[PDB]
Amino acid sequence: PLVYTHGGKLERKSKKDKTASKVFEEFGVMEAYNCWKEASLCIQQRDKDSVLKLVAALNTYKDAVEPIFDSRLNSAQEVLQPSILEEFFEYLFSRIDSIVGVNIPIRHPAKGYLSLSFNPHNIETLIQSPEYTVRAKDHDFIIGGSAKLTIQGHGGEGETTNIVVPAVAIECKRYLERNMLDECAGTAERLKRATPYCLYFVVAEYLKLDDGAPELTEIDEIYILRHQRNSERNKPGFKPNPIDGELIWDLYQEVMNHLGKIWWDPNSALQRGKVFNRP
Amino acid sequence: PLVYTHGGKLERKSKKDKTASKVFEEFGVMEAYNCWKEASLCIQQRDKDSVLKLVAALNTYKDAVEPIFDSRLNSAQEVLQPSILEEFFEYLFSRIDSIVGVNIPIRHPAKGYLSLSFNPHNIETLIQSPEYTVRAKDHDFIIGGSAKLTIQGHGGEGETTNIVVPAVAIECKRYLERNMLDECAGTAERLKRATPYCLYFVVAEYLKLDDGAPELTEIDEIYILRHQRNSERNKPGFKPNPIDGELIWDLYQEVMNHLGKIWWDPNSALQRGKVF
Repeated sequence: PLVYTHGGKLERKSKKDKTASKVFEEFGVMEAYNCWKEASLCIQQRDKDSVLKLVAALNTYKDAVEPIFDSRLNSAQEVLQPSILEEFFEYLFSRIDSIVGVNIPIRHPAKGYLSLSFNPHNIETLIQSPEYTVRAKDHDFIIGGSAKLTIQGHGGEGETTNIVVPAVAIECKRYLERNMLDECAGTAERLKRATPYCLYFVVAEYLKLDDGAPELTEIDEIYILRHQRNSERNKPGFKPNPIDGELIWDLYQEVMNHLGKIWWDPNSALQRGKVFNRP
Repeated sequence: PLVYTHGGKLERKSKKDKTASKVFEEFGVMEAYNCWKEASLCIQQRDKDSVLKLVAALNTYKDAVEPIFDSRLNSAQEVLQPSILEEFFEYLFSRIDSIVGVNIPIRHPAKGYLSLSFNPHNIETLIQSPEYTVRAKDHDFIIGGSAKLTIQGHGGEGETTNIVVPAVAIECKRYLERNMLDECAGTAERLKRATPYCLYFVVAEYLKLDDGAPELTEIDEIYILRHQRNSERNKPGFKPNPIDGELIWDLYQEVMNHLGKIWWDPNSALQRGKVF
């Protein structure tokens, strides 16, 4: 198995909560899930209809399962539903190796690198082997690479830390309220300092944002997948929109573009006379 | 109305340095300059060919005087040479009032607002009349507005400061090296915090190649006008490329769009959503 973020939380949640285990048994969550997974992995191409099909299965599984997580559970809006989308992105980008050339080690939730700072214990350790911190940051989904960072002082053979250098990072939220969109603006800033070529998206199903006023962030795209407000979800009669396959198709197109580009290329700068060729 | 930055630095430099004054007359800098100016003001339209024409005059004037500035002048890349493009932008945007609807006060070099912090002398002045500082930053060229900022205490008239709130800010550099592109990243960050809707450009003639991946954190566009490297200028065979009128045409098009757009809209920014 590649990653399967959702599937694993299913098995972990049922391995720690026996209540939940029976709920998953009784309402056939596990069959629903396996079905979703099977449906998704067999989609081999990535033309628009291919992608639309994945979204189709996504909608189905969410329709089949989310109501159980809402009414039959207790704590399922923390790391049980936010993972359906995480795993979805795993499927969406399962077949990119063959298409972008190389074998990308990271296409799951991951801590994306931000900073390296030095916190030596004392003058001796400073000289001999300075203690350091790498600050990273949880993202719901990262396409990127794994690196080893080592610091050696006079003595040691160096403390090593494993780090993740992201090329795309995606936040995945059921609904996007202002509190969260501030976090995301905030880490976009940091993220762009650390990894200037990391594309950064926030993706939500609903937008729970009070009309307020517009925000210049360093986020490359926000996506509200169901085109709806959150005011609508807990009122008279249900009726949620499907997750819009169009948006996912777009998001896919932009990421693949990104992984296609040489990101510095001064030669093409000089050639054109612009560093930021936006057509 | 119409500011003339280069002309004035010519005028300043010569009242100051009398050696340079003689150099200016001997090599006919003054005639060259006003010719450049004359040529430029009489182009009134702003279609693509119009703009190309201005660039033509630009290239000529640069060709006519830059050599003098290099050879015959002590120190000239400080402001003398950079001011040419500054003034050029003055000509390029001289007819925007009639095109954008409003009478824009500022289209010259200017200090663009950045921050307000409070540094009161003591507890009394804190209450009574707090002392403050406005931090602004020199830009090569700004389209924007003037504003007056007043702070009033408990009892008093309030200290006023004049400030400039830019809509477009353009840096103008002959050549762009890593060291400078960091400065520009650095002030872009500040600038975007202070004035989120201010477009921010760097415009250069030559750009250094091998130097290292730079920080272009929040610069809206860089322009290398001559498409060349900055290491070909002091080699056996000169051969500098003309400033590319295509690029200037672009830059013009981007700025005019910017000034045409509604920027901030407090209560009609829901549809925006997830397009663009």
